[PDB]
Amino acid sequence: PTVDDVLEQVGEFGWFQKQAFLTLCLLSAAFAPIYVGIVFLGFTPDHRCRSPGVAELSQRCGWSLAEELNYTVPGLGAAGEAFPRQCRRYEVDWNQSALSCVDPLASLAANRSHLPLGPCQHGWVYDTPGSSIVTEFNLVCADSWKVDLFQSCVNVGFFLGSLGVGYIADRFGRKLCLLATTLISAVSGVLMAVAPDYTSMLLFRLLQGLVSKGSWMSGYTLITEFVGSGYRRTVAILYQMAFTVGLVLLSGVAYAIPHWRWLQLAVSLPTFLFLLYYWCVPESPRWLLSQKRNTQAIKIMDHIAQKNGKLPPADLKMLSLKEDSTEKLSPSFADLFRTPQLRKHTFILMYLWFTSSVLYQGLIMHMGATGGNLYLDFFYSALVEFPAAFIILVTIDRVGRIYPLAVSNLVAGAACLIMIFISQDLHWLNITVACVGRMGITIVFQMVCLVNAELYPTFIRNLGVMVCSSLCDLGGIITPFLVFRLMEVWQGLPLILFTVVGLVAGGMTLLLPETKGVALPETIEDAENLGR
Ligand SMILES: *[C@@H]1O[C@H](CO)[C@@H](O[C@@H]2O[C@H](CO)[C@@H](O)[C@H](O)[C@H]2NC(C)=O)[C@H](O)[C@H]1NC(C)=O
Ligand SMILES: CN(C)CCOC(c1ccccc1)c1ccccc1
Repeated sequence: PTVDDVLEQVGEFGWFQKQAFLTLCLLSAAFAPIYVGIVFLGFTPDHRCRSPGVAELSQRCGWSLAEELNYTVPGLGAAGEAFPRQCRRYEVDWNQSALSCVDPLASLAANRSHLPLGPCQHGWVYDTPGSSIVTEFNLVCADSWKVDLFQSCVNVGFFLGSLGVGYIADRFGRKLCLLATTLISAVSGVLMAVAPDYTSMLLFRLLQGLVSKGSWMSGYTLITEFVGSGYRRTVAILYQMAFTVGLVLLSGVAYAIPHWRWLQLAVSLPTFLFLLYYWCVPESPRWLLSQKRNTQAIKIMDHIAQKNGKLPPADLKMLSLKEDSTEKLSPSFADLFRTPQLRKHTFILMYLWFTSSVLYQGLIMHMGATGGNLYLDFFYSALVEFPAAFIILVTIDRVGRIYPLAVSNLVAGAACLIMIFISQDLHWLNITVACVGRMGITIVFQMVCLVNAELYPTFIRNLGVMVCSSLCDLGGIITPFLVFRLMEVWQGLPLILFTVVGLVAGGMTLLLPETKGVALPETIEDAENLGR
C-alpha cells in the first residue's frame, strides 16, 4: 500500500493531474517577467542634451530628424566613440540668433571641436516614443552606473532567495509556500509601478526577486510529486515549455505597451488571478505522508480518485511509507551533507549548475552584433528553444537521463570551441553555430533541473534544488568580470576556459546515477543506495 502503487491504481496521469498541470503552467508563465531581467524595463535608447534654443529654430525652416542630429549636436568619435555626442552640449545661444538654417553654427567658430562645451543640463531628449526606467530618472550619463547597480542588486537578491527560500517551503509544506510567495510577488509587482523614487523601486524589485524563485520551484516540485513515476518526464518538460511560452507572450505584450509602469502593472495584476486559482491544487500527498499526517493524505487520495472517476482501492486505510518511519522527519541543512553519496551528488549538481550558468552567459556574450529591433531578437531567442524541448522529450524515455545531459554539455563546449578556433568573422555559418550552442545549453539546463529534482529525497527535495541552483545565480553574477579580466591576459583566453569547463562538466556528469523509470526516493537512507 505504498503511495506509488495507490497512485497507479487510481491513475498516474488522469483528469486530476491534467487539471493541476494546467494551473501550474499558468503559474510558470508568470515567473518569466521577474527572471527576464531589465531587458524590457531598462532598455537605453539614443539620447542627446536638450537645448531650449533648438526648439525655436526647429520650426522656422524645414527640418529632418537625421539632419538635426548631425549639425545641431557635437560630432562623435572624438575623445571616445560617442561620449561627446551622447551627453555634451555646446551651449551656444541658438535663440535670438538668425544665422540661417544653411549656416546655423558654422560661422561662429569655423571648427566644431574647438567650440565650447558646457554642462548637459535641461535633462535629456530620448528617441523612442515609449518610456523606460532609464528615461524616467535620467540614468544616462553621470548616473549611468546605476543601471549596473540595479541589475546586480536584483541578481544578488535572487541568489540570496535561492539560498534561503527553500527551507520555509520544505518545512511548512509546498502549497503554503506557493501561496505566500506568489502573493508577496504579486503585491510587490503592482507596488513597484507606483514607486515614486529610485530607491523604492529598487527595494520592491529586490523583494520580488527574493520571492519569485521560491514560488516557481515550489510549483515545479508540487506538480512533479503529483504526477506518477512514468510521466515525470512529460510533466516537467512541458512545465518548462509553458515557462518559455510565457516568455514569448511577454515579448509580445512588451512590444504592445512600451511604458514601463503600465507594463509592470499589467504583468503583475494577473498574479492575483492566479492566487484566486489556488483553490484547485491541494498539498502533495508524498509530503503529507512523510510528515505523518496520514489522515489528510488519505482524504486527498480519495478526492483524486473521485475526480479521476476510477474507484479508489480498498487498501487506502493502511496507507503509509514502506517502512515504519520516525515520528519526526524535519528537514535541515545539516542532513544535506551527512551521507557521502548525497554529498557527492550535491557537489556534482552544484558544479553542473555553475558550469551551465557561466557557459550560457559566456555564449550570449560572444554573440554577434545585436539586431535593429530588440523585440525581434528576443522573440527569436525564445523561439530557438522549442525544438530543444521536442528533442529532450523524445530521448529521455529511452536513452536515459545521463547520456543526453553529458552529450549536450560537451556539444555546448564544442560549439564554443569552434566559435573560437574557426573563423569567427561575420558569416551565415556563425549564426547557425550560435543557435546550435544555444540549443545545447537549453538542453543542459532542462536536464539538470529535472535530474536534480528527481535525485533528492522527498522531504528535502526543494531545499536541495534551491541550494544547487544558487550557484547558477552566483556564476551569472561573477562571469562578466571574469571575462573582462581574462581578455587582458590574452586575446582568446576566455573561450579556452569555456571549452575546458564544458569538457570537465560533461565528464563529471557521468558519475551521477541514472534515474530512468525509478520511483523517486522518500528516505535519505533509501537515496543513499540508489545506485546499488
Ligand atoms: C553633416 O553635417 C555636416 C556639417 O558640417 C555636413 O557638411 C556640409 O555638407 C553640405 C552638403 O550636404 C555642404 O554644403 C557644407 O559645406 C558642409 N559643411 C561644411 C562645414 O563644409 C554634412 O554634409 C552632413 N552630412 C549628412 C549626411 O547630413
Ligand atoms: C528555458 N531556457 C531558455 C532557460 C532555462 O533556464 C532558465 C532558468 C534557470 C533556473 C531557474 C529558472 C529559470 C534561465 C532563464 C534565463 C536566464 C538563465 C536561465
